[PDB]
Amino acid sequence: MTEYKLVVGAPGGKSALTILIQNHFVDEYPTIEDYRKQVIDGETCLLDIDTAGSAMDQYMTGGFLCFAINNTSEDIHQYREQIKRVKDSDDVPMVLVGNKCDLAARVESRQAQDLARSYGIPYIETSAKTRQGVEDAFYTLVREIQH
Amino acid sequence: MTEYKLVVGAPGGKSALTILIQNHFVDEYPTIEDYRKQVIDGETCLLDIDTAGSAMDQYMTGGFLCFAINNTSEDIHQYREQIKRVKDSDDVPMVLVGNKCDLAARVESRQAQDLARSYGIPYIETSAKTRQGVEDAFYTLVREIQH
Ligand SMILES: C[C@@H](OP(=O)(O)OP(=O)(O)OP(=O)(O)OC[C@H]1O[C@@H](n2cnc3c(=O)[nH]c(N)nc32)[C@H](O)[C@@H]1O)c1ccccc1[N+](=O)[O-]
Ligand SMILES: C[C@@H](OP(=O)(O)OP(=O)(O)OP(=O)(O)OC[C@H]1O[C@@H](n2cnc3c(=O)[nH]c(N)nc32)[C@H](O)[C@@H]1O)c1ccccc1[N+](=O)[O-]
Ligand SMILES: [Mg+2]
Ligand SMILES: [Mg+2]
Repeated sequence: MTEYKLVVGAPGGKSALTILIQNHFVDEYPTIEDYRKQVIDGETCLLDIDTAGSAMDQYMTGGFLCFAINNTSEDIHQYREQIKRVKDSDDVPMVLVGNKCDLAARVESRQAQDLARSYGIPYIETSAKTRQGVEDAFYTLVREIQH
Repeated sequence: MTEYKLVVGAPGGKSALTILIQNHFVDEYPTIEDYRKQVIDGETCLLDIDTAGSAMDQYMTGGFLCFAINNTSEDIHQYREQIKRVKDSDDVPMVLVGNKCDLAARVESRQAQDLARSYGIPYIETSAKTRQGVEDAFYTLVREIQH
């Protein structure tokens, strides 16, 4: 079976979201080679999923998941350009995820969606406490991988 | 505010899915100009949504939602080509939805995803009884409208 190998960004909830496999919210503190899960729109697939926040180029075999909106975590741009180095390609399947859209004092969503447009990818807001958007990420990245 | 004007296909649950606005399942029998709803990934939008199953060209102002998998409802192809006549365009924001993926004796999902690829759009399976996929449709069509 097809292997949906897809988590990246700055330091500050990349884990929590992936913690889809665990259906529960970590407020706790593992972040290095860290998941597998057995359908999406009726196609039966496995996933290989979490990076921490130099050369470990090594791992980006990869779709990319790639900030949490109370933090103007500029840093996405960086990630995205390091992958265009290794991957060597101006299009690689990918989702811009704004996490922690639950919280009050926050990044106004437009900003992002206009960068999103400027890379030409998904932009999906998301929240591992409330679940709101957890899987919306993952599952639109798969469907990408038309690629 | 931006107006997310998006339901189409053959006769045989286009309504039920739209019935997002009503969060409940119709097994009952209205199908002609039939919804509005006030966020998606943190962008605050309204929707204007249901067609029945000649010239009423009139309505496809439109994103297109466009079969229910126990019915080999061939008919998507037709829809999709009538819109490339009116809309005049080989790319128009759009989601291929396989509805009623709940049911037992069913269209094998691959088939579709390979047509999907062959048009270059989303293909999302979906189910208004179980909710599974209701909003997955709607909300990925919006994000399309990068267009
Ligand atoms: C070491 C490095 O760790 P890191 O691995 O770079 O950090 P992660 O990106 O994995 O982030 P993690 O999933 O550990 O969650 C971080 C914190 O934000 C909270 N959080 C995550 N998602 C949400 C959400 O949607 N809502 C809310 N309200 N909070 C959320 C978590 O519960 C947690 O307290 C790291 C670097 C800098 C700062 C922290 C940090 N860390 O791991 O704590
Ligand atoms: C007149 C024309 O009507 P139509 O408007 O072309 O038909 P719709 O596409 O709007 O279809 P509708 O939403 O009315 O649902 C049709 C039937 O399939 C069921 N259904 C819809 N979604 C699901 C689902 O995900 N799961 C299950 N198990 N069943 C589902 C409904 O509960 C209902 O009994 C029409 C044409 C032909 C046949 C029927 C038909 N009709 O309206 O009944
Ligand atoms: Mg971590
Ligand atoms: Mg109807």
